Amino acid sequence: KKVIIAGNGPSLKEIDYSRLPNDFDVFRCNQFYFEDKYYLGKKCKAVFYNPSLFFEQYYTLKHLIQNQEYETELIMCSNFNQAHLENENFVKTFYDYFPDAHLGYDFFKQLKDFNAYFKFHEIYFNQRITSGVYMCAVAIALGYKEIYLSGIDFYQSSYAFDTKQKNLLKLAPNFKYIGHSKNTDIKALEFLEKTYKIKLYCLCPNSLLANFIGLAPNLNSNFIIQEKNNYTKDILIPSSEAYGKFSKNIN
Amino acid sequence: KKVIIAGNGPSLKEIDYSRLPNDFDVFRCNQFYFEDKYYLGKKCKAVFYNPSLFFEQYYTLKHLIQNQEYETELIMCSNFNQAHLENENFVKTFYDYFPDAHLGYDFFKQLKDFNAYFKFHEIYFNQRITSGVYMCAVAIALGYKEIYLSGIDFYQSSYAFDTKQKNLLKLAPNFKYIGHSKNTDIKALEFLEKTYKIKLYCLCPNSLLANFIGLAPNLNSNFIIQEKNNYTKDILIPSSEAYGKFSKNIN
Amino acid sequence: KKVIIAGNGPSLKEIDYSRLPNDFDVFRCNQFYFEDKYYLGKKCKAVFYNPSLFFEQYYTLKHLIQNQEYETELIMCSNFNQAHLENENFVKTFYDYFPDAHLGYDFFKQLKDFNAYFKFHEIYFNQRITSGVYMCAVAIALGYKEIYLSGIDFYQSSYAFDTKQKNLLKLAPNFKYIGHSKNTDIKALEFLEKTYKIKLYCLCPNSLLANFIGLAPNLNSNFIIQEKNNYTKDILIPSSEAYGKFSKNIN
Amino acid sequence: KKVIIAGNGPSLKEIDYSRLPNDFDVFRCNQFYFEDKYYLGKKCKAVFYNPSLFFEQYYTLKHLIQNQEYETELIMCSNFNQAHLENENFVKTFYDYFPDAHLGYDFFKQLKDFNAYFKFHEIYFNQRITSGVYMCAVAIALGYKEIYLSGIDFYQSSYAFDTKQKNLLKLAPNFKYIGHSKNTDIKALEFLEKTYKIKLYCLCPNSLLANFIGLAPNLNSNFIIQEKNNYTKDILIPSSEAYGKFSKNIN
Ligand SMILES: Nc1cc[n+]([C@@H]2O[C@H](COP(=O)(O)O)[C@@H](O)[C@H]2O)c(=O)[nH]1
Ligand SMILES: Nc1cc[n+]([C@@H]2O[C@H](COP(=O)(O)O)[C@@H](O)[C@H]2O)c(=O)[nH]1
Ligand SMILES: Nc1cc[n+]([C@@H]2O[C@H](COP(=O)(O)O)[C@@H](O)[C@H]2O)c(=O)[nH]1
Ligand SMILES: Nc1cc[n+]([C@@H]2O[C@H](COP(=O)(O)O)[C@@H](O)[C@H]2O)c(=O)[nH]1
Repeated sequence: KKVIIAGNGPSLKEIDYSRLPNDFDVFRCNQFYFEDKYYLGKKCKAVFYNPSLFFEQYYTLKHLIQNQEYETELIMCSNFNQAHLENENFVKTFYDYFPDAHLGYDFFKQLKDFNAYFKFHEIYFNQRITSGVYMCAVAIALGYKEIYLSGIDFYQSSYAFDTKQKNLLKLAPNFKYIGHSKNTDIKALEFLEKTYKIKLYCLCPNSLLANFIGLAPNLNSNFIIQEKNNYTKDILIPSSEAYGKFSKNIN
Repeated sequence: KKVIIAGNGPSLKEIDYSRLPNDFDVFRCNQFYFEDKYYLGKKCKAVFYNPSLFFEQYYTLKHLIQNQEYETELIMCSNFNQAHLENENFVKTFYDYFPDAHLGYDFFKQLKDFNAYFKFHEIYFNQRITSGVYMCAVAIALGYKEIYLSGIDFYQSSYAFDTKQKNLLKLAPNFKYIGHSKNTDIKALEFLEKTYKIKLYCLCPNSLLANFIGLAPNLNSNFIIQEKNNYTKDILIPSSEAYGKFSKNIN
Repeated sequence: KKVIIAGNGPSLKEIDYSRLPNDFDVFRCNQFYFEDKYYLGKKCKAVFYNPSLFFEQYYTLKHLIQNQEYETELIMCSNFNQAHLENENFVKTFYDYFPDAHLGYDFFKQLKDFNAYFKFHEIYFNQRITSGVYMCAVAIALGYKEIYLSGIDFYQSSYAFDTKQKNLLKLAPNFKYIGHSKNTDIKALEFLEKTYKIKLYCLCPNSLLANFIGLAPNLNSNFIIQEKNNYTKDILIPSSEAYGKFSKNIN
Repeated sequence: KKVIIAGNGPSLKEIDYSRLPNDFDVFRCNQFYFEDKYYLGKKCKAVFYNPSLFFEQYYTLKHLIQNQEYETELIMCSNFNQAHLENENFVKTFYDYFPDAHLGYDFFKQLKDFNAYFKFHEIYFNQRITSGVYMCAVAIALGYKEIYLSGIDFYQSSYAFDTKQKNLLKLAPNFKYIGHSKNTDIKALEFLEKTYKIKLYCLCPNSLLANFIGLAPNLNSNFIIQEKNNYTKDILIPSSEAYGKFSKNIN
């Protein structure tokens, strides 16, 4: 199967749907559910969440599923086995707190040349790839050979939606990373492509991405963009009892 | 083989024995030995004990066996790999302190969808399944396909026996959990049944259980209920030397 | 092959050598090298040492070998994975400090019923088997089916030699355990024999052992008892530099 | 294939190149890159670095490669799993900080008799083999059967180059071990040779090494010694941000 990997930038709303491949899985990440339409459908092969809000994002996802807004087969935490990027006890006990989820590093680390590439740049030059590229890496590790990209805009406004929602702002007041650049993401993608002999495509002709990655081919494809109503557009916050039970794992 | 899983509620004494299956193993738990008759015989396939009194329950079980009151092939601790529910060093060193026993989580965790179901409810909603359901899970993990239930009454008086015995009261003065409900147990059982394609039966027509789980079929079976005399009806307490050697493991 | 397992009691000097089996390996332990003659030859299949003096005993053994007093194929520490009986970092780093040696528990624990038997008696009743029985257990785990016993006297004077030597007394001033008894050793041996279908023999008709274990059969065997001269009859003490490097591992 | 293992002593500059074998890999270590000519070419099968400057040496190596001064297939840290010789968290997290590298002990420890030999001498007699011998051990573990030695001079002036360079002096001011001797290296090499049935050769007829190890045979071989210009002849120092991220791993 093919894969569409979506970041949450403005180009998520500017997909050229006639370039949509035949037979695909969808990878979403982070606040993807804040989208106001189902730009890539309700069905995800995998959804990825950062370690720092994983506890709350997992709780929110269970509501999304139960409420029939999305489904996903896989749930991933985008970790790296780096003490400066994630809580150590969180990673150690992960599978026992979230038994239907996965640590993304289980897959990321299978791409040894890329793990080395990522680590050398992060540790020594403070150049960090974004979640969108992380997802590409995990996809290549899972055996996907053709990867279709959208919503990756290099922070050139910020998101395809308003992320300033009250719960998210309470959890992470900063929503109102400096190691990210377009160059670091572009160079990382080019490395994955050549190193692992896979094909990258761009679904958004008007993204800055299209300056670097060739467009997916026109296939006359159609796609219905289902609207969303009374939907979940903020992260949910667990009870204090929940927090008390998870407190060894957050900091 | 089939399995009879027994909680210790009043319905343990109200089994309809003509509904007893042909060829069965018996699972018992906790203060089962306080029973005044051998409601399900002397022979257990497995006995389960909570982490919090496992040290004393293991010592007591060895007396039960030696004194020929019961036998059991397997000895299980009902743990979950959750820091808020069990002592970490207890679980880490378990097999070296109790080499003929098992951590139940070795089996529980093999039912990944159920481990996820249990964890999500416990951590986020403080809804906890009881030992009776835990035992069903372990049985399904061990390959049992037909499960016959008794002694599960949802705390609607408390036990099929008087648990206010002097040693148990000293160990756990509270015998004179608020996350338990009938709904949480019923919903967990229904989940196991549908998810793992197994069959649940109820041996006690007069239990509240029979409102939800269909009765085991009449088979004209007979069963002798052997009386108990001068039997062990309280937990035994180990010496202070024993405690001193186990003290890293209790709290 | 058969095995002769030797404790260091006075009966080590009272072996009936015409009862010596044809084709045997020898297991020695602890201060065996204090013997004044080669009562069982120079060649050991295995030598066992307690965790508490293992650092010094290992150093001493290397001198014994280099000086051509003994040889041994295997070197074992008699541990149990019990925090009250051995240092935890010693066991954790063992194979990296002593790469040609073995932790005896790697073998002991393969006899699950016996590990359980040992643990229940030690932890709950403070009844501990001696090194002589430990060695029998390790031998059964290694596949030996016929075990010939000597030097096991149940502390009924103390050793086949004078152990009051200056270095050993400095290391362990106490040489001038209360959980040991003849009953605990006899009951443990009887358990191994019946449980693992092996055969125990006694080489010393005049030991208290012969009250309980049948004598090995007369085979007309001969054996030369080589005398010892200018031999190593005290434990050696490592330099302070050595100690400083091992100090995380002793206490 | 054959292997040339090079220490960094003065004899590195006094190789008899007509004795160079046909088909070889090269092992280099530590400050090898300070060499003023490519005495053994630009291409390394493996380069080895001590744990204590590994962070900075790894960063430097990436510059060497990128700048096309050397290449190497393998990157090794020469560790021993000894708390007195390396940082414990460094070794524990190694593969996640340096995913394209190897801990040399993964290979060293496969030579069990030699690991035992090394450990007994280091721990008890403070006799330590040098990196040059460590590399021979790792080569034998990797299946190399014929080993050609150079640059091993036993500190009889110090290096084939001036190591007093400003960054290295800042990192390790001491460059302006007392457990090393020629005897300890010679005895360790003789042990490897006899124990593992491999062949040692010496490429430097004028080294003290040639007193002990027979010369590699004349094969009329030719070799071009490529000069070096504007090359990297000091270790590079990472930013404070880099250090802050690695600080749990250095001390
Ligand atoms: N303005 C944007 C916002 C997000 N993205 C991508 O979408 C991913 C999800 O957004 P976030 O900020 O949650 O990481 C992000 O990691 C980038 O890969 C982007 O490329 N440009
Ligand atoms: N009144 C009762 C008492 C016990 N039970 C069940 O029997 C199990 C053993 O009793 P206990 O309180 O030890 O957990 C308990 O976990 C329940 O599953 C019950 O269902 N109703
Ligand atoms: N008087 C004695 C002395 C030693 N032993 C045995 O020899 C073993 C070695 O002696 P020791 O005290 O070092 O454990 C000891 O563990 C016993 O098994 C004995 O049986 N009777
Ligand atoms: N004067 C010298 C310098 C280095 N060496 C060898 O080269 C190796 C690399 O040098 P160094 O000091 O970095 O360890 C060293 O471990 C020795 O094996 C040597 O043999 N004689």
